[PDB]
Amino acid sequence: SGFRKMAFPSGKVEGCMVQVTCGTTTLNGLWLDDVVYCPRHVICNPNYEDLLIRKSNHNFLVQAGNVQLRVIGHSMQNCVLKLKVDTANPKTPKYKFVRIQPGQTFSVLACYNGSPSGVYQCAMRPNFTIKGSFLNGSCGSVGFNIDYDCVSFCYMHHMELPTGVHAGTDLEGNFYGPFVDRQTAQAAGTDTTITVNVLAWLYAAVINGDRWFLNRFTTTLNDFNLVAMKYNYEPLTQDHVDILGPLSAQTGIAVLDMCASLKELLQNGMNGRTILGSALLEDEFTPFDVVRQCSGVTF
Amino acid sequence: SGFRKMAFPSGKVEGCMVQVTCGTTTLNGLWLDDVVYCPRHVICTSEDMLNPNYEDLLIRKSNHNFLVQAGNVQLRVIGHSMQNCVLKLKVDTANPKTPKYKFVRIQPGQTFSVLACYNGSPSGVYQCAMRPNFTIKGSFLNGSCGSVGFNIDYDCVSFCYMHHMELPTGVHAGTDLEGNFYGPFVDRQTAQAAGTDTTITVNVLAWLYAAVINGDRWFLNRFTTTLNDFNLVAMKYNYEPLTQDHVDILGPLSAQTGIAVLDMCASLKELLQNGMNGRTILGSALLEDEFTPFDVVRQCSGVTF
Ligand SMILES: Cn1ncc2cncc(NC(=O)[C@@H]3CN(S(=O)(=O)CC4(C#N)CC4)Cc4ccc(Cl)cc43)c21
Ligand SMILES: Cn1ncc2cncc(NC(=O)[C@@H]3CN(S(=O)(=O)CC4(C#N)CC4)Cc4ccc(Cl)cc43)c21
Ligand SMILES: [Cl-]
Repeated sequence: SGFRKMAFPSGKVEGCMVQVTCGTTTLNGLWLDDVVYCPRHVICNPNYEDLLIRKSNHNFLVQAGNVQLRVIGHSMQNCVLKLKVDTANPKTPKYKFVRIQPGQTFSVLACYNGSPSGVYQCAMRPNFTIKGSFLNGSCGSVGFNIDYDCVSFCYMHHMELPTGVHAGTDLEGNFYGPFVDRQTAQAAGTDTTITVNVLAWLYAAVINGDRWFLNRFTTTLNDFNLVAMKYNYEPLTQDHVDILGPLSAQTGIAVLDMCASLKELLQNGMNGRTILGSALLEDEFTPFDVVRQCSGVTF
Repeated sequence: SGFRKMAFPSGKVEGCMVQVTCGTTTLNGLWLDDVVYCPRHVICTSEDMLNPNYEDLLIRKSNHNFLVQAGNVQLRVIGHSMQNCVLKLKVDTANPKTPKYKFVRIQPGQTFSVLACYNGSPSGVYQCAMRPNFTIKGSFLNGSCGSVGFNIDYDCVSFCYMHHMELPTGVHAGTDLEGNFYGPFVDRQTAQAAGTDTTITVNVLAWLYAAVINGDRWFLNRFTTTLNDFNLVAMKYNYEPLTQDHVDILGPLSAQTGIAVLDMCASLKELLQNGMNGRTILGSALLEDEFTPFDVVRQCSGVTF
């Protein structure tokens, strides 16, 4: 029993974290095989190819624990800088670079000076920002999932927006959202609630004995989406309904039956009650996270 | 900016997790140097649990009855002894991944990271607190016994908890790494129940200071309170008494934000009376008690917004 916001074990990622210094700027890098990946803003209206062309390999100081790594090459790929080093990381895990979609969750290993300080779980918001916890020096910190024994890197931290939310790129340097890596006026768009995730969390509550919100009613998908659009909830698609199939079979509650519970919660509130110790509807657990935590899958 | 429930990186602990099997029971063990630590109930059957006589069950076991597995490698058990509710298995190989470590016994209100494991394999990491009734609100399924709780301030791992059981309310009970239980619990399937749980007052106050540091002040008021009047009100909402030690401990956060501890207590009294009125504090509609004053100082910036 119990339901916690759970992150993946971070050990395979800790063995990849390094410190990258260029002039007065210091941030984090991801050392995989003989390449260190880091935000290209470490070299800083920027003209990144012009700033990069005047740098030599010896201008980039890379530190792995107490050892200095020797930079033998450098190149850019979108908003990520790739530093070729002389030594392959002996701790390189089996890995892939994957681009995630809004609604998908991942673990963040927050780092300062190439040293990991914490691990937390979060979700890519529909507005492409993440509600992270980052201070100055956290740029280059990464987001990941573990599938079997392979680390799938999906996020690299680059910046904080004026509302305190965060923006970054996949490991190929492409930003999530309409953001750019420069000091200019940027703002997160209006956000929405991840509907398929709230439904998954309602199923997790039912699995844990919290059933007060269940009702005899059902709804059509179209009527649910008309209601959901009024409360700034993302539209629920037939793919989401299919994805919630296993949880629906385990608890005996049809997805559209759970949608009618969600509709009543939106129009009437919780009436002084909580669900899994929360007075708000939680949207940072995917259907897969609910199944994984309520089954004990190991890495 | 931002405020998350954050766990310590779990790598130093992952390299210590092993699987321990004794007959039909399989649980997790912590391999440090040449010793594997695990709950002594690994020697029990489900029947034995009503009234186990561990000394009698243990004397009947030999070293080769305990099967220890570290990854794909079988470790050879060369000795065994019981220390309180923990079994210590002497093995013939020292763990090369043994970090710098200490065994520490924590007090209620303290937080720690839990690396939940099944079959000696880590599945997840989460943050939690030792409740005032000595239980933890964990996320543990069958096979998670032997999973550990820890803090990693600097480069040394301080092990503070080993998981042993789930009580009927779904909450969890366990021991320090010397095998002493937290709370009046026994590793016996006898009628046991968690005492009435209370809110960790010093932690809610720390979290209200974290909201001020991150730029939120809507909940503050022009009032102050005496410590005694605060406790008289707090106890009516099932909040733990706030002691002078707690007031002293909140000193640094009080100096950083410029809000006296008893002024923050007045704001807490008012939140308990009024609720939040549709507002949130650090993205939460409930008052959060699983962040200590030390966690707030570690996670937050030294410059108030
Ligand atoms: C400085 N700082 N504080 C916290 C924090 C967390 N993550 C990243 C940070 N850094 C950035 O985001 C940097 C610096 N900044 S800034 O304006 O100082 C950031 C700010 C805002 N809004 C918090 C005050 C400009 C900028 C522009 C582009 C890119 Cl790619 C990076 C950056 C963090
Ligand atoms: C079986 N199980 N499911 C989840 C879980 C989490 N942690 C520990 C577990 N195991 C125990 O707690 C065991 C077995 N049980 S039990 O009755 O099956 C526990 C239960 C309840 N209530 C969850 C179903 C008795 C008991 C008594 C004392 C000690 Cl030391 C160990 C144990 C977990
Ligand atoms: Cl303590």
